[PDB]
Amino acid sequence: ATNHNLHITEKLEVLAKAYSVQGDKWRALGYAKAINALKSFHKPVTSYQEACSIPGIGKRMAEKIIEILESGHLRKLDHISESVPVLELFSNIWGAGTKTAQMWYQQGFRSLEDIRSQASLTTQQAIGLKHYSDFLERMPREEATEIEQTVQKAAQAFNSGLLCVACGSYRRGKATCGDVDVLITHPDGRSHRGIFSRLLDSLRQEGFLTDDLVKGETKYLGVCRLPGPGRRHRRLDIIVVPYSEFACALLYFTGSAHFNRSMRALAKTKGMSLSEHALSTAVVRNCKVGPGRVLPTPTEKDVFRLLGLPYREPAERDW
DNA sequence: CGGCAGTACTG
DNA sequence: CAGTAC
DNA sequence: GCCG
Ligand code: NA
Repeated sequence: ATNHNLHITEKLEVLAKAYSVQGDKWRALGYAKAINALKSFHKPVTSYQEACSIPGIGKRMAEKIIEILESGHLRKLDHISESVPVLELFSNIWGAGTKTAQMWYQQGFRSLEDIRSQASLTTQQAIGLKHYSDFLERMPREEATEIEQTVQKAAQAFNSGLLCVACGSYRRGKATCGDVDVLITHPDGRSHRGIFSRLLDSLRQEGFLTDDLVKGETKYLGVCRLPGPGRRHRRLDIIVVPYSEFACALLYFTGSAHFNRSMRALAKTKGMSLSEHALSTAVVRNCKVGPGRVLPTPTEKDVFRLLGLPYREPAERDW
């Protein structure tokens, strides 16, 4: 359960991160998968041929693994553009991605203070910038509990039947959480409809929601802060789903993102697709001309079973 | 080589 | 539509 | 980046 390849994964991560901020999204993904594969390997990798037998690791990656193995270093790291750390700075701003980080850099911006004054910001980015440090800190698991509970108590005041579950890294049992995701549904047919808009206004007037980032029909991305002195602003999502979708949503929003991805790819090998909504039979084509059949999945286990896969609890889904 | 998810909001 | 994030 |  321990990473026997740490000195190697560290160097790789620096390189992946650089590709990521530069917007080389797919090469960065390739790196991420190789890195997870290395973290879970039963022992320190000791040969180029052993590295190649690992799924997610190919010639080029093995090459870099062995260089670090035998050198201690990765020459490539020495040739990353000086731009990278500023690109990373700017793209740590919620709502700012690689294109915006890049644009700002091309304009000569170099610090958050520059961005704050001299730069043009979307409404989302401004909320991101002003909560920049708060949003970078992981919060104690117990603060995730308070936040989730604040939502649940305000939710159940409208309909005591509503189920609220905190997902993401919280559900996966982490001691600290980067954000909170509160999934809400109702066991009955569908008493989840109608109360969303009212819950948010309640939480807002109450003082809990400080800023809105995205107001969707059934998904809310925003910012909360618990009552009291010295509280930090925390990133918060609320999703409302019909009961039929509870299992898939629970799975998706629990993630992790890497796990979700691997689950989609498996589903694909079995002629299926997996989304936050459903495990479904393949779609009708030409192109793309109709939905697949939805496969009933009351529980997460159902989803794993239908993919011919043993159930893995939330704590075992880092990837 | 192409796919690596599909969508949902904001502007 | 481009960009961003779930 | 990797994989079929
Ligand atoms: Na960001």
